[PDB]
Amino acid sequence: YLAVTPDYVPPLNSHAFFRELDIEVFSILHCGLVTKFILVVQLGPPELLFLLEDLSQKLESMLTRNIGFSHLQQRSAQEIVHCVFQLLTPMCNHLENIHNYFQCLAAKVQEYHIMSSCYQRLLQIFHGLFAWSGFSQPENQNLLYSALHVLSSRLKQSQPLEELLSQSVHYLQNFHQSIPSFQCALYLIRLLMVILEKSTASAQNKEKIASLARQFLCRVWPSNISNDQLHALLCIYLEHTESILKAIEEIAGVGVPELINSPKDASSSTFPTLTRHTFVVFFRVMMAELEK
Repeated sequence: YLAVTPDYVPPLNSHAFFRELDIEVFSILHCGLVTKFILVVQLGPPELLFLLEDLSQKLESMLTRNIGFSHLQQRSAQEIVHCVFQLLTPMCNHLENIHNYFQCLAAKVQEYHIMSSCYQRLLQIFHGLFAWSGFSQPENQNLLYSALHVLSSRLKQSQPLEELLSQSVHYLQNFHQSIPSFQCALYLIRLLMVILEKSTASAQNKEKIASLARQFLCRVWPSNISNDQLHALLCIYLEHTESILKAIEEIAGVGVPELINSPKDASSSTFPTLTRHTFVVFFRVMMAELEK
């Protein structure tokens, strides 16, 4: 009905018109996820996307105008972060199920996008929770330790903080092969950055960030990639690589000549994300990073 209705003012930007959902609604995320294909009343992909989209919007409002969030602003930021803390266990189960769903696709279309969108929403919520200004304070370090312990225990279960981050990043980095879209990869790589920022040792942390970032750049993403997202990933790869100068030689001295020899509607063999439409992004990042 909205398509055939150009101009219409709903009686009293969906958040400004729909009734706000309470923070206790997301307690039903404990229900398991059931997918019709490639796998009582149980949670489905379209219903999971609805809950995740609302939860991601709520966190983005405060952790990262007042219409549609009036009941949310009454609660404190710490309490909402505390509320999402108990949601880690159901989201990780949802996250793992989406991981397995995409892995089983190695061997319909409409349900594919919803599943990918759910996978995008979870990483945004995961990134938003850990990338909170409150974790810099010492009072919430116990909560941060508790949140990491949930992530670490997903593989094997008073551990020291260092291995808690090491296990959590390793568990999260295991999701890279199942990433279905460029946006999810950027959220995954940015989620690793904020968690690794807590660790004091950054000698090898930059290498795993840069190695994963290069793998995302060299991956043949099915066709969708925006220049702003590509610009963000290129900055991450260049700022974290071992030799920023040597990396610029590889892209400019190897990738660009390959693009020239390739036909007009093609891409570089070493960097499939580098095409004639994305050269401006690659050129702008390399020049700006070289100047820095």
